[PDB]
Formats: sequence, structure tokens, C-alpha cells
Amino acid sequence: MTMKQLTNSMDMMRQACAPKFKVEEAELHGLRKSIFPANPDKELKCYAMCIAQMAGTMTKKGEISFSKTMAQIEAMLPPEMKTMAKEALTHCKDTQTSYKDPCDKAYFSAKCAADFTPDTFMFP
Ligand SMILES: [Fe+2]
Ligand SMILES: [Mg+2]
Repeated sequence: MTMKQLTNSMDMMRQACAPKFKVEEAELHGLRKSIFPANPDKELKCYAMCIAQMAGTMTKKGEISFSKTMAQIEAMLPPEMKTMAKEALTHCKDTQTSYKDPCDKAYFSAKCAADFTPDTFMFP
């Protein structure tokens, strides 16, 4: 329901994903603050895919699901974030088509949303 609760849930996705990858707290918290590097290394991008998968927004094929993302937005996000998240999804749903690598699809879709609505966006 709340922002505080969302943060906790995001921390639980981070802790489940970050160990798998060669990634440090400094980088991860940058993502949480809407700071998405343009040229990250493969580990940061694949971390972002791990998050998306965990959040239930990615398909087995490694694509970002519009319907699943909408459902998660509506089910989970606080009102502070909800409407801007829907707009960011409209704005960014095609970002993935430019990328074969699912890690790229997930990372650059998330960067798209961060750069579009930095006031509201948080990343786990
Ligand atoms: Fe952090
Ligand atoms: Mg690195």
C-alpha cells in the first residue's frame, strides 16, 4: 500500500538478485535514485533483468510484458507512483524492441522510465 512498504519489497528483490551478480551497493542505490548509466556493464543490466523477472513483468522469452506490468502497477504501486508509472509504460513499452539481449531490454526499459519520470520512479 505505502511508499515505506514498497521500499521494503524493493529491498527484498534487491537482496534476492544482487548476490548473483558482480554488483556493489553504490551502483544499486544509484538505480534506486533514478541514476541509470548509459553504458553500464553487463552485470548491472542483467541485475535489472533479474529484478524485472522477480517482479513478474518479464516473459519466459525475456520480453517485458505490457499486461503483466500494468497489472503489477495497479496491484502494488502507491498512488504517488501509479499514474506516472502507467505513463512511463506507454512511453517506454517499445524501448525493448531495439534490443536482442533480455538484460538490455530490461535495463534500458527501466532507464527509459527513470529518465521519463524521475520524480516518481524508484528501482529495486
Ligand atoms: Fe541501497
Ligand atoms: Mg561494475
